Amino acid sequence: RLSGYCGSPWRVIGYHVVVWMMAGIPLLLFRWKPLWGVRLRLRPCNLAHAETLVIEIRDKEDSSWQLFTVQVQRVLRYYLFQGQRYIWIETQQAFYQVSLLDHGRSCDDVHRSRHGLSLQDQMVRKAIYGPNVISIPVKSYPQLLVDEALNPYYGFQAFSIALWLADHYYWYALCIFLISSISICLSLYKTRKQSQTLRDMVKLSMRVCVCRPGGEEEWVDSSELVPGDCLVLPQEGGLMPCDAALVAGECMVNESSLTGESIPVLKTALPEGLGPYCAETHRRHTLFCGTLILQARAYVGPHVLAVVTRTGFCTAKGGLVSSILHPPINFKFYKHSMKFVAALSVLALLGTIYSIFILYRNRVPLNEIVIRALDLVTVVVPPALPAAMTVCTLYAQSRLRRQGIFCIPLRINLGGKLQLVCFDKTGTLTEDGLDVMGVVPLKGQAFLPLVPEPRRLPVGPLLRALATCHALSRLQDTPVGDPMDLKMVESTGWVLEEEPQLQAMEEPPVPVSVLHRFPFSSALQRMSVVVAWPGATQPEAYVKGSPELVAGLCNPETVPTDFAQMLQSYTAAGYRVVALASKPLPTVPSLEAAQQLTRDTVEGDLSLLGLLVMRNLLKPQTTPVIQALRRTRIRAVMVTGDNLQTAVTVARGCGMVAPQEHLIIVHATHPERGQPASLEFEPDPRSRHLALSGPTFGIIVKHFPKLLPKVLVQGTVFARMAPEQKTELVCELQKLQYCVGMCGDGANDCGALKAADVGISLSQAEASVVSPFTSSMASIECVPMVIREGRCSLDTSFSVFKYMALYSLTQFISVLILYTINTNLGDLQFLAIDLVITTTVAVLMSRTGPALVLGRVRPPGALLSVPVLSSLLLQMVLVTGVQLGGYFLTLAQPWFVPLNRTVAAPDNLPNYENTVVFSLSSFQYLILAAAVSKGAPFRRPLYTNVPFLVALALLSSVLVGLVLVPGLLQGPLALRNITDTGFKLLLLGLVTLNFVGAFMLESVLDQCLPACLRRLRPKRASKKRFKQLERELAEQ
Ligand SMILES: Nc1ncnc2c1ncn2[C@@H]1O[C@H](COP(=O)(O)OP(=O)(O)OP(=O)(O)O)[C@@H](O)[C@H]1O
Ligand SMILES: [Mg+2]
Repeated sequence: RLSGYCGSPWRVIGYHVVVWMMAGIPLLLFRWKPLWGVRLRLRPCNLAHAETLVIEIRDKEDSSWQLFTVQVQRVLRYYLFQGQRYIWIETQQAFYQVSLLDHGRSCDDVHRSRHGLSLQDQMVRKAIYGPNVISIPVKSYPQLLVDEALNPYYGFQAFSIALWLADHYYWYALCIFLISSISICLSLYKTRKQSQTLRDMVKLSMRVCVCRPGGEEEWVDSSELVPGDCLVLPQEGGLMPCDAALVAGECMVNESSLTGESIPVLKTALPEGLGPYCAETHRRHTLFCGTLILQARAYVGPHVLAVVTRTGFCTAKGGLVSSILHPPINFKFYKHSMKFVAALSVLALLGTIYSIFILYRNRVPLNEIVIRALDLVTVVVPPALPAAMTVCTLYAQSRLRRQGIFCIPLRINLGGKLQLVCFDKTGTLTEDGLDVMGVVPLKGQAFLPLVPEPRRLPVGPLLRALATCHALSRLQDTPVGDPMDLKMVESTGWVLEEEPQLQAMEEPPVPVSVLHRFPFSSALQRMSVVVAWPGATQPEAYVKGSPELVAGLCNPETVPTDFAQMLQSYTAAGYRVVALASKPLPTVPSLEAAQQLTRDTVEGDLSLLGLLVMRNLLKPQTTPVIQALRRTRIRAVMVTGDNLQTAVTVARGCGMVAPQEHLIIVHATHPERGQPASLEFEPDPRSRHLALSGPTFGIIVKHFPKLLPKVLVQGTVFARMAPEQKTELVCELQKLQYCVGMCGDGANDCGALKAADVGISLSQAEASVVSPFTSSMASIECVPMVIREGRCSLDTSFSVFKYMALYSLTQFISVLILYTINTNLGDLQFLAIDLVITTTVAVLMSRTGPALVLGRVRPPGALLSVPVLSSLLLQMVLVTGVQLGGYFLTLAQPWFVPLNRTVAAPDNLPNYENTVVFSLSSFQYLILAAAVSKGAPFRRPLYTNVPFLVALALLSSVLVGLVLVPGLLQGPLALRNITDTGFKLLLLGLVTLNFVGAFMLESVLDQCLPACLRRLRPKRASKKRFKQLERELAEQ
């Protein structure tokens, strides 16, 4: 983020204190456009060298913040923003972030020496970088509650409680207070739980060994570590206190908590004096914070030495934690409710205008008129609204946890509107285990193949190349490492034995030892090893890489002419194949290369030896999930780095690419490299599917920008994709306004997961920080679960909107109808209606889960859609008609009359007006809940969640019992009894008529009649995504 800054000290003690002693009212006003509010009161102008209050000025940012400056100990002026420290430097006369001496301005020589820091005073290093800990703040209950109890909604609720108390409506005020307290408790619990769960991810404290200049040693706590300090890895122990660079020795770590992959990763000592150092160059020579150490070996001497380079939030996990906690925006925002709220507000305004008009006709005193008029606007805003909403997210998260998906959440609703998904091939769409079908000897005989053979008999460079070209290690009493290396070593039958210090057991010629090793990285598809055995003239070198890459990394004469056909035959069958190569590596070059640690020299003029053939089968759950996802018109795309033929075969097996397919290849020598197209198996078939290679996608995006947009739309199989290209592909797809989610397993695609709208990890076992979503089950069947849960949550939220609006308007209309005559509902009646009937039903409404199968129809877009408003208005017409009919029916019977213009106060409540209206409205409050809560395409039937049905039945039974002329609970509580037996036959008949009419109307509106009418004359809507979608019609 880019932004300038400015600051100045406080205004000198004087008029400002006294003026904003009174000017505290505009606090709510300044919540919008806060820059002027801080310019007043606090901020004068000052030079940019003695600032205390520090504020930002935009360069690309749109928000605003103010910061506090602190000095310690040169007084070291500094300030912290978003967890990043900034320190004033005299030479530059500007604030500088704490990254000096890092990011390529220090070389491997000074870094290499950099020993023991110094027996210096603690001020210089500790103060600048601070304590080494990722401090997630904690707050006390009084400190926490003030952050949400000051919202304008709760201020208005307090105003209402004050208003009702002045009117002697004691009971209703208590109900409002209880509901507000419940809402506050729910929000506080949510915030506390989220903060606590995030805090657990941060590691705990411990103490390590740290050396000092000379020969001294120390046993200090981890909190005292600072950059430049050298520490010794303890007893091959556990977690890494902080990021550090390995200067001496070799070890391996488990980076599942940071990269999401549980496969052990080898690390090697940092080369000396090569050049400037950086995280990218340090990837295979550094240890990241929060990563376990499995085994460490002392190359030479009694210690394995690492040098700390980053501490606190600056560490690798610190940035991920900051990005987890601080956020920026989904860009699928929901700012569409303002106009619906305005539409509701205009009705409220006209209703209160009518109330104040008619209320004057009753000659009510000049003071009682205004309070009773204000009561209308007071009741329009529905209490418990925040409570019904904070609980929906809790329900969704709890249900997701129950199924083994651990979401970090605002993306629950986002995941329900996915339209394109990316998948990896190995591990994700297929089995992790690998079966070896043998090797193809190529070490002679006119370069001709010797036919595959699953053997271990012959002795030669190929056998020991297989036996030693790996990075296996012994943990406890079993080997651990890459499954592919384990399977290869199993085929040979050689056993890993417990300068080189690693050797193979089986000794047909003689036992073999490994002098040097180069670990793998996803950027380059190869690994190297230096091997020596007794009696050898000089050590040899063996490498293992992708067949295509190594085929071009060896002597051109050695590789056979028909290598392409040989590689295509096995790959086209669905096998996963590799290649092996070896180098004579003469004596002096062999000795110097290992000493100098230069990798380029070893991976030079090699000689191809053979190919390993592996069998990798699809997971049984892969095909049904893909078929179900694709049936609902959701695009599925394969992003893989494997060979293109194998990826195409797997995609065909998975069910993808049913119709014709085509290939685009890099075969062109012209400087622009015009890309030809070939039919996998002439006109331009618009039903074609496109498959691209890594370099092909890398050059097309560069040289043919305008051909790219209609290639991504049709691309299905991406092969030989580099780890950085996956993120590029994900970002490019989003430029088409796509909503892309990705499911990845390996560590190479960690960056792609972050870029995607929703990222799901399959092999991970906890709610880590790498991806927003983590799946404990190693299968792709979780994506449909996420999609269905998201759409169900969205539908539940819309239903909550509708029910809350209906209840608010119903209460408003009932109160106004009472106002038309001369009477008001009793305070106890309001307490009942609000606290019990509305709240218990609203809170329990969101319990029902998602449907068992996905549907073609997508969830609703916005509230302003004609069907929602039309249904609301029709339901209100029905409700008001029912209420007015019930009211008018009473006049037929001999019923006396209320003492209008005699008392005209809420003390004559024992009358026939409030009784019937209350009885009819109480039933409607429950009837409306069922009508709108009903669901099918996205939610399970209403009778699925037992508690909601039980509560509805209990409330309906209680109300019906009340109606059926009891001698109790109906007289003392401001209700009037009637001897005529019109309850069962007529009043309940009208209630049932309302019930059936509302449900029939809701069914009619649910059916496609309202939507089909809107289809005329055109169909296009105002949503901008349709503008990009229509381009597919022109592109196909
Ligand atoms: N020992 C090895 N270490 C690393 N990569 C290897 C090794 N042997 C072969 N490879 C090659 O790595 C190439 C691609 O690297 P990458 O890590 O992207 O493969 P991958 O992880 O199998 O891809 P995917 O995740 O799609 O399966 C593959 O062609 C594979 O043959
Ligand atoms: Mg994988």
